[PDB]
Amino acid sequence: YSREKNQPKPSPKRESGEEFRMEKLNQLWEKAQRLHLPPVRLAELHADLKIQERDELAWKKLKLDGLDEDGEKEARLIRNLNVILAKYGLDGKKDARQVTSNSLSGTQEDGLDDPRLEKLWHKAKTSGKFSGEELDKLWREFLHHKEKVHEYNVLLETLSRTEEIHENVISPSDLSDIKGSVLHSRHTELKEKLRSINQGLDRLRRVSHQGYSTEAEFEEPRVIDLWDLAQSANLTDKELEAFREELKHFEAKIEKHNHYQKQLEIAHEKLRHAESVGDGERVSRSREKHALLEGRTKELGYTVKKHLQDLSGRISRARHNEL
Repeated sequence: YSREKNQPKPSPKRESGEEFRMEKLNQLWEKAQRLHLPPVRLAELHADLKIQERDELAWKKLKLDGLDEDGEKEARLIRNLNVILAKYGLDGKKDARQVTSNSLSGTQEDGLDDPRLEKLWHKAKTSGKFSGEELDKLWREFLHHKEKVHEYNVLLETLSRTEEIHENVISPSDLSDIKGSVLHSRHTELKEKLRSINQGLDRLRRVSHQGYSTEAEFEEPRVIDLWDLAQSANLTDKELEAFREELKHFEAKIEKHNHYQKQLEIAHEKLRHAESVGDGERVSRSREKHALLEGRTKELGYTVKKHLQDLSGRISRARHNEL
């Protein structure tokens, strides 16, 4: 006899009401309504709002027809908009975007003149034999640092004056006696990137004084490099084509390993932490692709290793049998 077969199926819904025809009048009205205001204020308010809608509407229309000359119309709608806003306190503060960007330097220093330069250049050139590609690279970043550092500095020092200009000469002021608001973020940013670059160059120094040769046979220290140049190592079409395809597969393999390596670490952290969520949702798939990626990662490394010993003990000489 027991049969609580719930036949009924409750499914009630609410009912909206577009009192206006604009997101503005909507968000606004709804806002005020949520804020709750006196009956007199609501009445006079709602009315005023209506008048505004009539003005803006009639405005856009007249604008399309081309009648707003004195511009007093658009100015009245805008003036009333801000006025009413600032009045009820619905104004607040509008933002302002501004940018000009820049990109032009070139520069061109001598070379090994200032001891600061010859110091490092000779440091590596002698500390080992970093003469040519190693030294060239050092310079790539060394001179690149000189131009980028004094360039950014010139910019920060350029804007710094962009406050006490007078087509004459800046007045006593480390950073133009400002009221703290502008130029602050510009000079700060300049110091952030320039200081960061400064630290970078400092590392370069420690590299030449500490980054001395030690170990390297995974990335592209000398291997992938010797292979890349191998093209100039007096080769032959056949031997080449073979070395080309082989390399492509290699460079592609190692490269991928690197990509999966970084993504693996990032995912690993996000995962390990995702497991602490305390619920279990993406832990499954996460752990899946996680272990998987790790697997292909290790396998890749092993591959690069084998191919490394081979391609290496092979490249050299480079007989006619392709090799």
